[PDB]
Amino acid sequence: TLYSTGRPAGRFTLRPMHAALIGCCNDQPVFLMEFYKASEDDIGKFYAAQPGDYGMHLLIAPATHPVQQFSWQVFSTVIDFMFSLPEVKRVVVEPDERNTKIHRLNKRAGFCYQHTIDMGHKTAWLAFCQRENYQQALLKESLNM
Amino acid sequence: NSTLYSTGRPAGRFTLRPMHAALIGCCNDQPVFLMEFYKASEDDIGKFYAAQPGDYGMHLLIAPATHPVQQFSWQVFSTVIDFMFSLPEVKRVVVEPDERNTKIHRLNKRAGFCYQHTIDMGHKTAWLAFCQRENYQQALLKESLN
Repeated sequence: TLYSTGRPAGRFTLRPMHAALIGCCNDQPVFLMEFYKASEDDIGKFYAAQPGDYGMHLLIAPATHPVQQFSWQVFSTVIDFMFSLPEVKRVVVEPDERNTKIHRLNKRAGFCYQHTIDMGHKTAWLAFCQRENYQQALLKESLNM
Repeated sequence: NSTLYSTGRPAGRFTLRPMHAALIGCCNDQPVFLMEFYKASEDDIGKFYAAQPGDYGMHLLIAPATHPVQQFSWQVFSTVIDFMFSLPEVKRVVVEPDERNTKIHRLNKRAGFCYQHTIDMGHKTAWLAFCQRENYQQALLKESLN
């Protein structure tokens, strides 16, 4: 197990299925995360991918036990992990423009949306996050407004 | 089906089912606490004050934390109180904590319990303390703010 932290729902951890990580709450698996370097992935074809650019895909299993704010706790765990690695300079994501739930999460974490791209299988938004705006969003979250 | 009460909290879905005088408490279908639930008039406590019609008390025991979860005691405690106040026969909650049990006193106070006086019950020195809906509801408003 690579990483752990505490949230309201319980203790979140990450263990390798490094490029595909299983995520658990209280030792129960509840999400999959794919973790890639931007340079070597499809997304690297649509912009000038830099050294330090990493992306992620995230899948959250359906909720038998429906727990408030669970998506935000997963998402923020994932980002906190990526930013715990000093080689990760910037997080790049390519959410499908229709996937409204992931855009809410992205924006809450300080992601900046650049422009849409057509990747053939989907139209995506290209969006970035660095530590500065992420840490500021964490401060927003702790101020409870 | 055997569930008498359920409510949602940050840690998950909380439920109560019979083990009604002994109830088991679960979070996301995992048992995590025992509550004994008695009418004050008929209990050892009734011998130390003028127990009224409407007076109910209880005892709460919380299992060891396999996974420690933020604010869990308060979510359990508060579920227990919300449950007691969901019963229209319960006019007043009466508690008799040991004067040394500092953890339960924080919980009681945070839910708007008013401490009356100490009582030597033989096996312990306890505080007698009451809660009615008015001050509990106000404590719930406090929690929902910050």
